[PDB]
Amino acid sequence: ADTIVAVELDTYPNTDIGDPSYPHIGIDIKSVRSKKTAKWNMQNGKVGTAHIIYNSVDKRLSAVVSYPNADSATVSYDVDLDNVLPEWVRVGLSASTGLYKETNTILSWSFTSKLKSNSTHETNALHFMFNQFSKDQKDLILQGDATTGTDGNLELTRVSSNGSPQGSSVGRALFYAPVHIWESSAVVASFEATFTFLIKSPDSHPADGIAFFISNIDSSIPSGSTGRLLGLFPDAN
Amino acid sequence: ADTIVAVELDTYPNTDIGDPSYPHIGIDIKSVRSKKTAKWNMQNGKVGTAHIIYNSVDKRLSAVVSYPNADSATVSYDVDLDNVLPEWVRVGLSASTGLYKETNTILSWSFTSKLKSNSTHETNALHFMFNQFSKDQKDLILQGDATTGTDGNLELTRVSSNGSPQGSSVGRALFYAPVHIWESSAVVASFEATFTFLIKSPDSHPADGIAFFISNIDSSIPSGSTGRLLGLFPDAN
Amino acid sequence: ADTIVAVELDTYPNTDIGDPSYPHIGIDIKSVRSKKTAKWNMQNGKVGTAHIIYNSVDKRLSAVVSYPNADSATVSYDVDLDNVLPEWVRVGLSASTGLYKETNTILSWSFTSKLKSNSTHETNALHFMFNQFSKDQKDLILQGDATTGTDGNLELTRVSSNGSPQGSSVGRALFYAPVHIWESSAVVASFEATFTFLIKSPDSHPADGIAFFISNIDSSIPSGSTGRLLGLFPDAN
Amino acid sequence: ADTIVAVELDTYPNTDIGDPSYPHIGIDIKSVRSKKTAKWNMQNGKVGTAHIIYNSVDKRLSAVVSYPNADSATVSYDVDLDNVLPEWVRVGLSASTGLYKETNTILSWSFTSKLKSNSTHETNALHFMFNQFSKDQKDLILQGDATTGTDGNLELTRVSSNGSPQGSSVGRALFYAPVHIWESSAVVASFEATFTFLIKSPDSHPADGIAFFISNIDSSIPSGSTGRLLGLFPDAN
Ligand SMILES: [Ca+2]
Ligand SMILES: [Ca+2]
Ligand SMILES: [Ca+2]
Ligand SMILES: [Ca+2]
Ligand SMILES: [Mn+2]
Ligand SMILES: [Mn+2]
Ligand SMILES: [Mn+2]
Ligand SMILES: [Mn+2]
Repeated sequence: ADTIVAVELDTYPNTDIGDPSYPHIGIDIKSVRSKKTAKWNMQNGKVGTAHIIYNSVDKRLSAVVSYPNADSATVSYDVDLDNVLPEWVRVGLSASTGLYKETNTILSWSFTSKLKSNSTHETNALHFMFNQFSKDQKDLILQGDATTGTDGNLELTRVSSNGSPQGSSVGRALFYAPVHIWESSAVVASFEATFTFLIKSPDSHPADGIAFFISNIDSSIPSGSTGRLLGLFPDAN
Repeated sequence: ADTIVAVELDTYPNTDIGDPSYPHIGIDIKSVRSKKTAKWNMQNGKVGTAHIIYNSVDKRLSAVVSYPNADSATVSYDVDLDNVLPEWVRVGLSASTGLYKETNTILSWSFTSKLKSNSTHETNALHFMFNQFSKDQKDLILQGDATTGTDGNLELTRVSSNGSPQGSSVGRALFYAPVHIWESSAVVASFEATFTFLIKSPDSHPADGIAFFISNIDSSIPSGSTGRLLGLFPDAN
Repeated sequence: ADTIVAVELDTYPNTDIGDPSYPHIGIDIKSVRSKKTAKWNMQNGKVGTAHIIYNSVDKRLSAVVSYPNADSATVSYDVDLDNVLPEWVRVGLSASTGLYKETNTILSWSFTSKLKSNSTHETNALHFMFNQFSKDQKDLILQGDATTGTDGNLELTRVSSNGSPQGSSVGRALFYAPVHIWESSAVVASFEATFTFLIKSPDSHPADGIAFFISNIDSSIPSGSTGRLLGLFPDAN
Repeated sequence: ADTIVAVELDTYPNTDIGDPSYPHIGIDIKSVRSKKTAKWNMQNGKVGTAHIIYNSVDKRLSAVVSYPNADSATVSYDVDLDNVLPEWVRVGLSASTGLYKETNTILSWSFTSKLKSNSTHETNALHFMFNQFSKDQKDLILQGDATTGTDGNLELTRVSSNGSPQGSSVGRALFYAPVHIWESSAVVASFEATFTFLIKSPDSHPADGIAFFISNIDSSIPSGSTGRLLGLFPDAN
């Protein structure tokens, strides 16, 4: 199967697969059963921003999520990603709905990867920033139900013509170019990712959440990865 | 055939297709017959740097090329690229040799594309910087004779095991991801490209040169585009 | 007196000093009498964005201004700034009111200056981005009526406790560090500036406007430069 | 006295103030007695590169130093800089010599500070990159023996006309603009610094080293801070 590292914004507590009894931010290393979570005071229908940072010196994957006029939630997990992920990866956004549902709308997404070598000319870099998505976004790979170009946004899960979210939906967007996250001469490897999201549900109990993920380059949506599996995992192991 | 816009560093004067009687920098719009050239005091075996700039407000494609301890050469041409190129493109480096030959070695290459919309969140961006090339550079498309990973460089044309350039060679490298250079809501579109190169020949008359180019995304090496055609053009029209 | 280069967003037509009979964007070289203007469909109370670009290859100072859901206005003027401005400058924002008035509120401001030399290690750069201004912004020089920290904004002209603009007010903010815009080894010098602004007036005829300017480092508010002189010029010559 | 946080490249072991018995990289928090060191295989007369990273989520100050064709040295120390440093600081480079001596030559220096707020428009940033230093570098504060413009380099300590280093010398360069490293609305604060250096001595035992430091804005060279005190500290406590 695929190799996955993800930061999850998990809107629905599935306590039988180790979720805490509240919406939470989590670090997922090859399992939907997060290695670390923190309470997340998710706001139905408010635009939020998530930040993800890592570097190969500290070997610590960290995330922060906030809303305007609100406190942040943060989570960190000590992991060496050179030991988890292959040398080349793709980076993406994933979302799902199940019998509970929500919009999984992405208004912006940026990513920066840097490899500094021991050469005097040391810096290797990739950066993209999306603030507008077009109907035909050729530098994204769209998987499952994901679409681009509605109000210049990326809709990771199915929305009817009237902004209403559909249940039992899964969709992903991967940046077209593979990303080099380890190189033999690199003395420092870093990455940062930012996305702004709008999770809106007509219901008191939205599901299931949004993840920023890093995968093997040929990564696809696992069968049956709607709902609690966030379009990342084939099962709940 | 392909649609090509290129800045050429043309090392060999072909006066029957309009080259001046010296090495020169030129702007090529859909023809190897440059729309503008400037004299270039090319240095056999010295590391050089070329810069290319454009923006959709000024509609002027400009290039500068220098060496350490030397004056620059510059050329500009008034062109609206929205009228020449499609909305999505690939960006690349091309080189050739013929019966005269040279190394077409790329030590570094960076590219930045920015689309600013009339949204308050206006900026869309792509950036890459290569200072080291690996044997397996998955974010480059290599065409014809181009290779990566010799001394951490990109060799656009065939070199023997002993750094010696081969004649009748053509090779290109395109960035894997397509680049969005026009968008309906963009109020300013800009791009800049930089590459450092080493053109070395055992001969007094090196050929044929290096080009930075922008093309339709499915662009390939035209048949018979060795030598004076720089791996860009099927003929000299 | 001071040496000034400015892009003006001029909200009030003073037809006796050459303004056109409408709000306009203009390029000012050492005179409030713009060298070039374009019609500007200014929107009372809407957040707008201005972009300013220049490079020493093209020697063309260009600006664009838009609002969400509106067309842009653009103006360009061929000028070599190496011939107008000294080698070191300060960059700033200026605004005024007179007997007619408006808020001159700056919500964000960014500036990037780059000097590329003919060295292999060629790039010299300055960049700042302000999205929040604090009550004590030590990296800004505030002149005249300018203040920082109200709603995290920069107020270039006097506002009462209730957001109401005061007449006969002039204020400027300069970035604390001097900026190097020419260097003897530079082969390309570029700069870009962006600011988002909110110009709001209880009146049908707001005055007087906002300017992005570049000056000698010791630049101060000229005496009597309220109203039509935009805090830039001592007189209307 | 001043408040100092520094990464030291300490070329001379002073074992009575806790140096290890070899050249080393260290993290200094308000004391020349490093909180953490690592062995550094310093190369007399070779150009080296140091990288320094920190963020307020991880609260870990990390450095790496290498040469071309050599392994890196790295050191990290868990510290919250919001608890050590004031909200506004200046960033600089410091070097010294004593009865043992070396050149303390800086060929390039870059710094990036970012404060991300919980606003949708969240990013505040400062960046500079120096690859060439001019005789009159108005955006640097030079203290003690530091000079700019010899071979386009920054010489932190006295060099005779013939590149020969002088003993008993101390010099610093601070970026002119104060840097905002904490803000009440910031959800993530990060900084990175890079400098390339050339430490050359006619002697088998060079002294005393180079430091990247962060200080109170009015920071000056302490009396008697030549040699082992690196121009940072008034004493060895
Ligand atoms: Ca869940
Ligand atoms: Ca030719
Ligand atoms: Ca006017
Ligand atoms: Ca020591
Ligand atoms: Mn969970
Ligand atoms: Mn030619
Ligand atoms: Mn005017
Ligand atoms: Mn020490």
